[PDB]
Amino acid sequence: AKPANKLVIVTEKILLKKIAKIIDESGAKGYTVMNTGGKIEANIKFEILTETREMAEEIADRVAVKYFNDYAGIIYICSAEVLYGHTFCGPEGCS
Amino acid sequence: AKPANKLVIVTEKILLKKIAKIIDESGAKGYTVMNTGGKIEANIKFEILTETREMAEEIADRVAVKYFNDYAGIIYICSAEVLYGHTFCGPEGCS
Amino acid sequence: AKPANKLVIVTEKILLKKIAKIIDESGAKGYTVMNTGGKIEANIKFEILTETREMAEEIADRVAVKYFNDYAGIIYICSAEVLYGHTFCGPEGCS
Repeated sequence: AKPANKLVIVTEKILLKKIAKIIDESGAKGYTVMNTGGKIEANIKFEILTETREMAEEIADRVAVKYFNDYAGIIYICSAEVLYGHTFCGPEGCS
Repeated sequence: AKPANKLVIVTEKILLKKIAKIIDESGAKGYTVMNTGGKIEANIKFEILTETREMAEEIADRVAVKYFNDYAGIIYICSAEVLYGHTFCGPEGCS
Repeated sequence: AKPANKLVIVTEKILLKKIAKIIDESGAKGYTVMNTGGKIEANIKFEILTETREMAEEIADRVAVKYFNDYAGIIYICSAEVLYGHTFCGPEGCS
């Protein structure tokens, strides 16, 4: 039972590569992405689990500052506990 | 860090327009929708962030009463904090 | 307002049937599944609401032990309250 912060980013489809690049540079182990609708126009949704709150805010602050003046989008955070995940918890395990 | 209520509605694909219409009339700023499976048959999932609990229940109570006697579906709620989002937090920001 | 445990499983696409079969045998009422990306390669995401914590861990422990030595994936849990859902709450309702 390793606690975690689930960061969610919903925004326009064009930024996929731009946001994916930012997530990799933050220190996050991995992420999930999926095609969605919004209002209905096609857009994307990122889901990133992070060990610390600070890392989650670091990802949100950069994406918002860089693109949210021009492009539409929303970013929010949820509490979670990771039970299994080699990259997130390590070979040691989530215990 | 503006607190929010994440309302989730999973139900049959036919109701997309019917449920989308209800969400707009509730006072919710926007929503996300996506194609999913369930048991596997194709169905839809709505995700709505709301400022108050009452608004979330207002959306759930109407959709359930109107369609859940006939159609299959589930509605649940999650705690969240919106970090960035112009429509949800306003030009003032989520602070 | 019936409390629930939202179990989420993200893993490789091949295991869809293998994991779907396990979820059915656990005692979970139903589930949601959807095509997603991850890092970008195509993969799947399961979402299972469960009445007890023990049932959620039972599903996670079996899937992890059986496939997570070979295949990549992450499993985490979120708090939630089910407002409407005939299969989850019964004909009595979520109250």
